[PDB]
Amino acid sequence: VLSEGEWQLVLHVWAKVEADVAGHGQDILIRLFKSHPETLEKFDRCKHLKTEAEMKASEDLKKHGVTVLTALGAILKKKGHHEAELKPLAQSHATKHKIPIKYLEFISEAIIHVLHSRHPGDFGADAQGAMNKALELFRKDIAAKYKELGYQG
Ligand code: HEM
Repeated sequence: VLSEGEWQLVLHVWAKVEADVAGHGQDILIRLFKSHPETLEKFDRCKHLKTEAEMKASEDLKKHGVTVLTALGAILKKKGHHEAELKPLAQSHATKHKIPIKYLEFISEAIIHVLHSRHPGDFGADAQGAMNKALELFRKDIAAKYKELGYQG
């Protein structure tokens, strides 16, 4: 359980993300794909991309960054009361996309990296620790639902 103050730090920096969801989503996915290229294999429409400029020009990558950040922002705004939001996401990521928890760790790392890079004044130690706790809670809860669905990833 995060404190109310921790949730407010999470949501304060998330408002900054919402000023340009697509640009943030591009930076986060490009960071993920650069730092962990095996993750790029999961995206059929993006897996041929080679350079940073190609990734920034990609309409498919830009759309998918928005898909991810829209779902995650709704989850964060539930302040841990996210079972109904995780249920469809666990469903598809366990049984169709087959996204192991370690890949969710990689993308959480990329999110933290981009938020620190773009919003350092709203992402000091207090806010980083809160965001870390929020993403850890997301990964804990979705791992439990993965297993309920028969997926040990
Ligand atoms: C914060 C973590 C994530 C969130 C909130 C998220 C959210 C979503 C949403 C809402 C969709 C579309 C609906 C669906 O299929 O469930 C989606 C699709 C997908 N996700 Fe995730 N995702 C996350 C992490 C990841 C990661 C780390 C990977 C792979 C490394 C991944 C792989 C995919 C793939 C392959 C699709 C299908 C894309 C397509 O064919 O259009 N997801 N994700």
